[PDB]
Order: sequence, then C-alpha cells, then structure tokens
Amino acid sequence: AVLSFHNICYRVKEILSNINGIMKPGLNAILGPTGGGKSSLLDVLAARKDPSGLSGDVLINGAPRPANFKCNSGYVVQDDVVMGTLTVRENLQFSAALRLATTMTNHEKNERINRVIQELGLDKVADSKVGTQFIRGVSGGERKRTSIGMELITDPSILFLDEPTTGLDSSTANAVLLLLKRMSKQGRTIIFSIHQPRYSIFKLFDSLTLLASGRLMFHGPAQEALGYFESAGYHCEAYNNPADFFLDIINGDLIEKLAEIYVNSSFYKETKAELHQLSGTTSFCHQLRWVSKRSFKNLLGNPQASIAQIIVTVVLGLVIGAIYFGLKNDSTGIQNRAGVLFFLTTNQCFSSVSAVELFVVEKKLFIHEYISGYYRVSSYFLGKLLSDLLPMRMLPSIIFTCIVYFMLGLKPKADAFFVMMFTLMMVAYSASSMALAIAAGQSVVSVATLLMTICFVFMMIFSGLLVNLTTIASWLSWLQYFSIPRYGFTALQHNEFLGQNFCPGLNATGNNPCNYATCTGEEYLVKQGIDLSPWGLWKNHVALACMIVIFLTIAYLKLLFLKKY
Amino acid sequence: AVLSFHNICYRVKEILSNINGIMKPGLNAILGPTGGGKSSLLDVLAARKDPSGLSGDVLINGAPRPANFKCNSGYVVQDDVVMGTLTVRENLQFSAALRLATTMTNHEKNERINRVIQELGLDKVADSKVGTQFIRGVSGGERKRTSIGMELITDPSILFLDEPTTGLDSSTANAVLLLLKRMSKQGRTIIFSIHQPRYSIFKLFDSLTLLASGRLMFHGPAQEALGYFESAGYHCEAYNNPADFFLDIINGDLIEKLAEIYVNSSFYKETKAELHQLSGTTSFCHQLRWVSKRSFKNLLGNPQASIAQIIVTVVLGLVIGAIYFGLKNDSTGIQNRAGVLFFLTTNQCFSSVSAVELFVVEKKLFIHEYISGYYRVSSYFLGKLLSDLLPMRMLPSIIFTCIVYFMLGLKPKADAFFVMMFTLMMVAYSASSMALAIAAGQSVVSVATLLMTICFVFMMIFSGLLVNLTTIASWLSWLQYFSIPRYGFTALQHNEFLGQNFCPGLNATGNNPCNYATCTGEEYLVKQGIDLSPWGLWKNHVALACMIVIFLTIAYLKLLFLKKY
Repeated sequence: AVLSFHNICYRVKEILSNINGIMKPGLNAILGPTGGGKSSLLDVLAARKDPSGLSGDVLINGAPRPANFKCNSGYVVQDDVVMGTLTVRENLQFSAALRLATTMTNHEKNERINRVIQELGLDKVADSKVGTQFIRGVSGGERKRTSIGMELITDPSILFLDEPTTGLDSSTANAVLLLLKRMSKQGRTIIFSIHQPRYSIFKLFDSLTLLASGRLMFHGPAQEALGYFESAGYHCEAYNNPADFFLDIINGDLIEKLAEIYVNSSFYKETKAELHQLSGTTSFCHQLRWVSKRSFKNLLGNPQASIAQIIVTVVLGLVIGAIYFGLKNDSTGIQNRAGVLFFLTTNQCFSSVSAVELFVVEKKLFIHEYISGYYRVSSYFLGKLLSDLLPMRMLPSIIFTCIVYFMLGLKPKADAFFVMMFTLMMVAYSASSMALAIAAGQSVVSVATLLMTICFVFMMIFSGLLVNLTTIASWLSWLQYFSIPRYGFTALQHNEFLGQNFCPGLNATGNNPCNYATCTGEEYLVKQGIDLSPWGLWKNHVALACMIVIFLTIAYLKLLFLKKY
Repeated sequence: AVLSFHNICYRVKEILSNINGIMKPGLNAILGPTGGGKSSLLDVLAARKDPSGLSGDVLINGAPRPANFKCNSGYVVQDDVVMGTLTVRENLQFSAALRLATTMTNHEKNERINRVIQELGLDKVADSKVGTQFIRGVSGGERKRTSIGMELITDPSILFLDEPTTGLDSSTANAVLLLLKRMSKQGRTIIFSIHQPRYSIFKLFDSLTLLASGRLMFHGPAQEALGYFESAGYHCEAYNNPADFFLDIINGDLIEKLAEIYVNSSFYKETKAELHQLSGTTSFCHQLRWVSKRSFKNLLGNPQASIAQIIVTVVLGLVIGAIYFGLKNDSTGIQNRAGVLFFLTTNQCFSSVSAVELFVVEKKLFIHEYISGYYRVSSYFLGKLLSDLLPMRMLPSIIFTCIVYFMLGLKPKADAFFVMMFTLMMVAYSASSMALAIAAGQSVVSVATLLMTICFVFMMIFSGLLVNLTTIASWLSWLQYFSIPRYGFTALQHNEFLGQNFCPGLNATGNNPCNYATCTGEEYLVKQGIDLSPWGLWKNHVALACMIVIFLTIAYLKLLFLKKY
C-alpha cells in the first residue's frame, strides 16, 4: 500500500501550495505548526475534504484513488467519537456489524473482534463501559485504543490517524505510538499528524513529512530529517529536541526562502523520479436495526433525562387527575371540563425540548460514521427517531392516559381510551418533531426562548380556549392552523362532548331574553366552532400527521445538507 | 521578595507530600506531570486553596504569610477570564479602579495604565476589543498579555502565573516568556507552572522546582537541574530535550526510590540550612458602580440576546393589541377580556430563561475576582442584577405597555397605565428571579424542561383562569400561592374590572331559573374569588415582592456558598 500525491494545490485562500511525496508502507508522519497544512494535508490524503478544490493527483499503488476509499481506509479522528455509554466489545460489535459484510457470519465476526481485542491489548477492559470523562470506566489511552480498534475491523490496508497523542499523558502517548509500530509490522501503512512531538517518539517514524503555512518543508525518512537541516547551514544545539527544533527553524527563531531549499534538494528529485514513474454495502433494515439497538443501549446508559420525564409525567398525571376528579355532571361543569382537556392535550409541552439535541449531541460521530460508509442518512435518521419515539414519546402518553383514567371513569368504552391515547401521542410527537426541526443549532438561552415563544403564541394565544378564535379578524385568525394543541384540543373535545347532556332533567332551553341557557355538548361544539361529523375527529389527526411529516422532513434535510467535510 | 515554604503536606488523599524550597526573586518555575503537584503547589503557594488541610509553613521574606496576601500578590489564572467584550484599556481601567485605592486620582491611575500598556507592548491593540475566540479583535498572545496586565496594576511584589503557555502558538509562548524575563528584571519575582516546556524556554528560569505525584523531585537552579540527574546515574542522550527528559525519567521510561535521591542530595541540606535560618479596601458604592458599568458595556458588546427579547416583545405587543383591539363593551366580553389580561400578565414568560446564566457564564471570573479582592459578594450581586434589571426586565415591560395602550384606550386615567406597568415589571422580574434561584447548575435540556414544567404547573394549571380555583380540594388549592402569574392576573383584574358595567342599558339582573345574568365587574371579582378593597390590588404586589426577596436571597446564598478555592 503506497499512497502517493503530486502538486496538490488545495484552495478554499490557497491554504496548501504545491505538495508531493510518497507514503511508504511504514509509520509515516506529518509534522508542523497547527495553522499549516498539518491537519489539511491529512484530510486531503483521506477523503475528509471537499474534492472540488483539490487540483492534484492522489494515487494508491500506481492507480488513482477510488471513490470506494473511505470504506477501505480508516480515519481515527482526533476528538474521540466513540460511544461513552457502551462497552468496548459492543462498540466493536457495532462497527463490525456495519462495516463487515452481512455475507459472513457472527461466529467469524466475533473472532475478528476478539482478535482485534487481543491485538490492541484491551482484554482487561474489554467489557468495561467506555467513558468520555462523563462516566468513568476506562482510561483515556484505552479510549483512544477503542477508537483505533473501531477502524480496524474492516481490515484497512492503509490507516489514517489525526493527532493520536493530544490530550493524553506522555506515558499513554508513548504506549499508543508503540502500539502503532507494533501493528505497523504487518505492512499496514499508518499516516498521521502530530502536535508537538518529542525525541522519544521520533525513532518510530518510517518516513516523515513536514508542512508549514501551506508550503512543504521536508518529506523524507527521519534518519536524514535532521541531516537535511544540518546540510542547510543550521546547527542542532547540544541536548536540544530535534522535533521542536524543526519548529524553532520555521518560527523565525523568510518562509519563502526556507521552502525553496527543499525544492532544490536531493529528495525532491529522487521523489519526483519515482513519482513520474508512478504517474506514467449493507441492507437498509440491517443499518436501521443496528442504529436503533445502539441508541437503545445508549438510552439505558444515560437514563437521567428519561426517568425525569417519566417522573414529571406521573406527577402531572396525578395532579390533573386529582383536579379532574372533582368534575361531575354538575353545574360547575363545561368551562372547567374544557380546561382539563387542554391540560390533557398540552401535558407534554415540557418534554418537547428533550428532543432538541437528538442529532446535535452526536453530530461529530454522525459525520464521521456517514462519510466512513457505515449507514445512509435516511437510515441513521429513521433508526434514531425510532429510538426516541418508543421510550420518550409514546411511553409517557401511555402512562399519562393510564394514570388519568385510573383516577376517573367518564365514558366506559375502551375506545375513548384509544382515541385519547392516540391523540396525546400525535400531539406529543408533533411538538417534539417541531422542536427537532425549528431548533437545532442554537444556545441554551435561545433554544428555551424559542420554545417558550412558540409555547406562548401557538399554544396559549392561538390554540383557542381563552380567546374565542371566531372573533379575531381574518388576518390573525389564520395563525390557528399552525398551532399544535388546537388540533389535540379539538380532537379531545370531539371525543368528550358527544351525546352527553350534562344536565340531568334541567333543560331550560328557550330562555331568549336571558343568556346562555345551553348545556349539551352538541350545542357546545357549534359554539366552539368545530365539526360534529366523524371527519371532524380525524381532521385534526391528519393535520397533525401533516405537521409531523413536514417537520421531520425539515429535520431530515438539515441532516442531508450538512457540511460533512 | 523571597517566598519560602517548609514541609507542606497538603491533604484533601494526601495529594502533596512533604515539600520545601525557596522561591528566589527571579523567574522560578514549577514542572512535572499534570496529575502531580504542579498545579496544586502553585495554589498552595498562592492562597487559591483550602487553608485547613495545609499542614505547612509558607513564608515571605522571613515573616509568615499575611491574610492580606491575594490583594498584594497576583495570580494570572490559566483559562483567560478577561472580558471578551471590552477593550484592553477598559479592562485595565476596571482593574485599576477596583484594585488601586480611591485615595489616588484618575490622572495617576491612567498614567499607571498606559505605563503597563507601554511596558507589556499592547499599544497597537490598546483599544481593540479583546476576544475569547468569540469576537475577534486581538490575538491569543495579546489576550494573555491583557490577563498578565490586569494583575500588574496593583504593583505586586510577587507574581503567580498558572501555565502561561498552554493553548498558544510556540512563537507567542516564547514571546510571553521573554516578556516575563523582561518584567522580572525589576526584582518582581515570578512563579509559574508549565505544561510540557522545551529547551528553548529553559535558560530563562532563575530557579526550578519539579513535582511528581505529590513528591518533590528537584528544587534548585536550572544550571544544575541537569547536573543533579547527571549525578544520579542517568545520562542525557544526544540531541535530547532535557525538560522532556525530566518527564522521561519519572514515567518509568519506583518513584519512592527516585524521590529519596533528592532527600539525600546536596541542595536538600543547603536549602534546609537557609530555611531553618528563615524559620528561626474600596467603598461599596464604588464597587457597585464599576461592576454595573462593566456589565452595561458587556451588554452593549453582546446585544444579541437582548434585542431578540425586544423584538419578541414588540411582536407580542402588536399581536396581543390586535387581538385586544377587537374587544369592546359588548356581549362577546368578559370571558375573552379575562384572557387578554392573562396574556398581558404572562407576556414575559419567554424572557425568564434569559437570566438563567447571569452568574453562571462568568463564574470562573467571579471566583477569581472575589478571592483576588476586587469586590464583595453582595456588591458583585447587586451590581450585576442592577445591570440585568434595567435593559432586560424593566425596559420590555415599558415598551410592551406602550405598545398595548397605543392600540387601545379603555380607561383614560394615566394611573391604570402606571399600575399595569408596575404589575408587569413585578411579574417579569419575579419570574426571572425564580429562574435565577431555581435553575443555575443544569444542562440545556434540564433548564428548559424545568422552566417549562414550572410554566405548566404554576402558570397554566394553578394560576387559575381556565380551572376555577375555588373548586379544587384544599390540599391542592394551596399551590396557587406559589404561582407568579396568579398575582399579576389578580392585580390586573382589580385594575380593569372596577366600576364598569359592560352592559349599556341591558341589566337583566334577577333571572333566577336561568343561568349567569351578571355582567358587571364588581359581581365578577367575587365570582373569581378576589377582593374588592384597595388592599386587594396591592396584596398581589407585596406577595410578588416577597417572592422576589426570597428568590434573590437564594440566588445570593448560592453565590456566597460557592467553593471559591
């Protein structure tokens, strides 16, 4: 596996100049200051970057680079994206099930997993929970070892890291670079950038590249990496770090005069002499079923924002049941009976912000797993919102309805239960999908100010219970069609107020000089301005379903049109 | 200025062992691994740490350390706490006005400021806005120079840094350590820790301490810092970093056998021979007036969460005015007239979360400025909540009331305006102080879930407008006394529904077999269950004032009982 590249003048203003070199099958490194091309040449050498502004020729083993390159390579990204709620073995089982083909068997796949575990030396922590400095089960070094082990299951013939030392102890950094030299002895070429190395980890490198501010300063083996600058008139001082001295040369202790010495060097010509000789998946159900399993296990790992929602739903169910237990077929009736229906509708207004972060907390993981070819965007999307839907959208409406009707008995049908439970599910899931679509990239004040403004306007003002909607002039009355709880309130009124008279032998209908001698619900739905046909019960459900589809399409398009490079 | 210390066995489990040394007036450094006492001995040498578990003797110039030590020293903390919305000169003017005494003059103080500016070399950025990688006006190095310059106005005879290199470019790090050696030539002793130094910045150090895992490994000058380990049998390898080699010795390439070589060394005895010879504000109005000025200028620097609140308040004022413009003295009256009063009361429900972060975003700055003796806790508290109160609590109620009554005319008094404006101010400031007290240390889901649960329960359920409160049994009706908008709703009903009959020549009072032949507000307040005396208007204001005082006392005690060490 010989990765090669030639004159890659990457421009987005010209962040890389003309650059060429050959990545021999060893422990190739890329050094330099942070603002240079140390992290950009690595993304150019992987895909990891907009291929439009390349203007170069990256080439593997003589042939140019395929589009099927991120599926056969491996990019261990810098910030550890590994799941800090799963164990090591069920991180690697996940990556095995989504990177290895389904044609092979679970027996062979688990042999591959424990082969990688015994290779990387993870066996004493092969069932502890990985941590992210959130819940402590592993070290930092074994966490980095898991991030390396995930991109080894596919057996990559060419492996990319991205600063595999930063944020670590020097003992763990020396141990992980010794791990890379151990795993590099199978011919597996390893290419990485490093921030501020030391002379301990410098004999490890088979070849060495060095970029500064977009220019190439050196590309050759480390045994004459010092000899180049010792040929250019500089002197390595006594007991001085050479890798740090490479930076002390290029910080001014100009760079246009320092770059050209490599242009007229000997390794420029020897590199170009070989370089011109070189130049002349998985089924959808499987990805859905594994993403949903991973998110279920993550939700069991962090059940703190979910049992909080279950606790508040039980407390709200008990409170609204106790308030509604004091409502009978009496004179103190319909005006508070229409208040408890609004409470039943908007009982899940608090839980809408719990799904504001569903594709935001793991987006550095989503971008990496998508462009490494694990799953599709639609598959990740459906597998994630099939994992928030069951225990955080459908379950609290189940337990809220079974707590409300435990403190009750109003229409014994066992179908008013089902249509109420479906209405609460539709209202809760519609408001939660609105919080997915409308609020994604915002702060801690802005998300809650936004979701309380569209709790003011579209739940208290326009979902008309305390201003009658057929008095507003017809340029502000149209905003009642955008409000979630008006549909749920209408669908619960149409289920509550059908047939019952609420006045046991006290009609008094016909008191014309008086006011409001009307008590039945059939002459209350027309006063509220809502339908009486059975289409008037399901018009609200089809409107909420249209809102769910539109908000989930906005939440899907915000995932599809994400800069994944 | 000779800082000295002897046998400081700090324990919180015994994170420091017995430790002694002498900080000569130079450029003393403290090295080692991160988990050792590199950052803990520095906090022990400053105050910066619980003085209970010290068990040692820190001593300056022969005399023991005064309690007036943080006011005369200077601690440049690691994470830059400098304000990223003010300029350099008005950071230093702030620190001058709160650290230099009020007995001297502004003329001399500004001479001190531009003396420090011309000394540290900040003059070409002496009026640019400091940034925090938020709004870019300075570099990182000039930002660190501002953090150094703030703790130089008091003219400290002994200056503490805390890793003044990490997160910087190596050019800026070498320039800032050359700045420390430049400013150290006036006898100003400088004591710092460093994470991973290089041999470029090693000749600078006058003396050098080195801790590892709580034990002292070396304390002496840097010219024999290598000679100690070259006397202990180790060999410094060719072209190898000595400062990194100090870590390569102590990472195992045990430590109980490596520590005792310094115990039987020559510098142990020579240090102990001198060590045993050694051992044998500002007015409250000024601090309030400068903290409030700093927070006003910070609010002008980031007017993005405030003009958002002003924009939403104008839009809500226009919407509620347009809905209320369709309400007359007609039959479609009191039931929606009691809905628009609830909208007027809870129009600032969205802005309550905008003050959830007021002492949370700057708490690393507050802890440092308190224990460096800038201000009192009560002074910072009052100066900060006098700066959120005017443009984010009082101003939107002003413009909401002047937008609502611009689209109106209901009781021309110019006193209903004032009592409505005061009621909206009290409700808004009470809900915002509740969001200060109840939610401080929480996440992005938890803050909004909490402030929407106590928007469900204490604003829609129990602030009774859509369930009549005098039907609930008297074990859940008591929760109406904890709700903010019930008081504002009662205080606006008592101002709206006094005297007016709402029925122009259509009384019909006395229709006993019929239902609800009552139209006047005086027989509507008794139906709502609220008072008619003028005490019934101000009982709600004194209850809201009690809530403001209790929630602000909780927000003050959470600032007082904060671990400031």
